[PDB]
Amino acid sequence: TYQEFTNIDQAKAWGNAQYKKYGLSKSEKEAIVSYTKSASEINGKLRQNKGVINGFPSNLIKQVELLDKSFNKMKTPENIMLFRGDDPAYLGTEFQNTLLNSNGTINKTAFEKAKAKFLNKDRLEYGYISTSLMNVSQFAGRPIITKFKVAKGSKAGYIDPISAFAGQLNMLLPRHSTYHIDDMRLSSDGKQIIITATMMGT
Ligand SMILES: NC(=O)c1ccc[n+]([C@@H]2O[C@H](COP(=O)([O-])OP(=O)(O)OC[C@H]3O[C@@H](n4cnc5c(N)ncnc54)[C@H](O)[C@@H]3O)[C@@H](O)[C@H]2O)c1
Repeated sequence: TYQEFTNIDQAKAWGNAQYKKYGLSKSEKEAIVSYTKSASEINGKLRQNKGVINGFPSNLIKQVELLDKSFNKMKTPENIMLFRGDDPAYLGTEFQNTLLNSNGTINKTAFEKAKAKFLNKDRLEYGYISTSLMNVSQFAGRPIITKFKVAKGSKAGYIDPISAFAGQLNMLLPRHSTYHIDDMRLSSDGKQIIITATMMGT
């Protein structure tokens, strides 16, 4: 199965053990601390351009190339579960202002439709994907939590040390990854959607 971390201290210690062996260059370091400052713009942008880079500003082509190069030194030694909060727009423009009932919970119709659109499908992401070793308090409050199951040996780095705001168990997966949506259910208390997905690599 997949190591789901449950203790904040073994998680931070396990990240630390991984980070010390990376042997990253100082320019790859600068490129990451950058990435965590303006993550959404960069993904926001890469989405609209369907991953093709050849024609961007020089600042970004040198940045994105370095980010992709980092992942040669950053690999997980075991199957691992990573987490992520998301807002409604993540499901599509038709879910942006329909997904939440006024009382803060999920609309039962909106969820069924989303369930149908996405259950048992693959999904391709052009942005990098930012995740966390546990369901940290910074993002656990968004209406959509995703658990990713990530196979031993995959590209995945603990970039918490070189991140703008640290102590948030920050992991990064590479751009242009693909994943398959296994489950989509409502939480116990009805205010969330818990999605479960397997990283198909890429
Ligand atoms: N959200 C998390 O689980 C998480 C985990 C660890 C670190 N971080 C940190 O937070 C910052 C990045 O947060 P982020 O992950 O929200 O940025 P993001 O680039 O992944 O997405 C930005 C916003 O757009 C939405 N979105 C994602 N895909 C979309 C799509 N295809 N169409 C329309 N909207 C879409 C997301 O729900 C999010 O609200 C960085 O500082 C990063 O280090 C976030």
